[PDB]
Amino acid sequence: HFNCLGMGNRDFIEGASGATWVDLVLEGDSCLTIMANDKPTLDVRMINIEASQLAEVRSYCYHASVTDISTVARCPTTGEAHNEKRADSSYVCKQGFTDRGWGNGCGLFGKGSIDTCAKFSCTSKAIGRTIQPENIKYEVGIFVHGTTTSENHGNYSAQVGASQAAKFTVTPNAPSITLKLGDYGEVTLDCEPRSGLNTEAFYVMTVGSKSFLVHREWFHDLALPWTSPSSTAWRNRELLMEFEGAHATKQSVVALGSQEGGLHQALAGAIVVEYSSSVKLTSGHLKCRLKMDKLALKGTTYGMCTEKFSFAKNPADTGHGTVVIELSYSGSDGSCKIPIVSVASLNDMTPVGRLVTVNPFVATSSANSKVLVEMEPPFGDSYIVVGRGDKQINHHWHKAGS
Repeated sequence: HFNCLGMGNRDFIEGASGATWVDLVLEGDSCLTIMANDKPTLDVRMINIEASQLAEVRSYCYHASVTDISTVARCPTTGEAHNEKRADSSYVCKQGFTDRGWGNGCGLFGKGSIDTCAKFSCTSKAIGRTIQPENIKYEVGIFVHGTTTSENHGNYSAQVGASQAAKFTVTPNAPSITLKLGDYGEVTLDCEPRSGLNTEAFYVMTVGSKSFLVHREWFHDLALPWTSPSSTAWRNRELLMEFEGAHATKQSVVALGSQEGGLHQALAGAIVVEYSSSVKLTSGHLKCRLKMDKLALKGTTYGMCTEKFSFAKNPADTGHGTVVIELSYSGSDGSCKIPIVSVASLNDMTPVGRLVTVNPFVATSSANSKVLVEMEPPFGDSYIVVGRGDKQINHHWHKAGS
């Protein structure tokens, strides 16, 4: 998806009268149509963002498993108990004391030392990763509103074969690019990619099948056990475990409940990203300058088409205050310019609309060729009028207000 027709989110920019630069902000779910006097109309849209080489930072356990409990006890005054599970890193251990006497195995009375261990296993974890900024790629599409049909308007191969479209990537290393556009000229797009998706504010956090963009702030004060690529064991395991009251030589150890639910109140509540060895997202923005001084019109030279047109597709509402039609030209004198205006009444044929497809034309000498035309009609009732004199055709159009 590289141009605007059919997109549900669309914005219209009026380039200044005679300006050589145009500032843009490309919304990742949107499309810009830029119009300016004496210039062909352009669509530009941010297609997606891409980051490839993600480093790992830290993982959090939100559901722990407590298994294989064991206690070593000692009689009062005989020293500190040492449980040998302390030589095993997957065990968490805590010292303690219990009441001891003749009734539970000791010859003296008083506090006897105990050492209780339990195995800590992680059952499900949220793993966070980092994007280095040198590895973000913005995919951007550009389209110039030349001759198109209903079928090929969104076909990328057709439009790039007619030199009317380009997909290109901008990176922090290559923030500018010039593309040629056939006899329409060229445009240069100068972007700001490191200040588009600020990779220093965020982590990518994979939870099960999905991943998210999370504030590093929130990711750091997660009161959960954690690991990192180089660490030997889970750390701070104890905030998912309860050492229960010790009695003689026994002590119970349980895990707390899963925090899986409590992790989904956050991330509600966060930007989803597609993750498959490389992270893809369409949400986001890119700030660009578009240079248009070497962009010029093609057409103007040509004569007007002489023969009758017909409506190959009746006008349809595009959803953004414009209507799109497809014409069929019965004539053979192409290449010729299409006579198409928007009039408010058929007796007062003063033009009142405005063409989005500026300078629409039939490119070929073949008869019954099809041309698509996008127009911005005035509010209320109007007519789309194609052709002159007895070759003329019209279609009523209504554009509602509210």
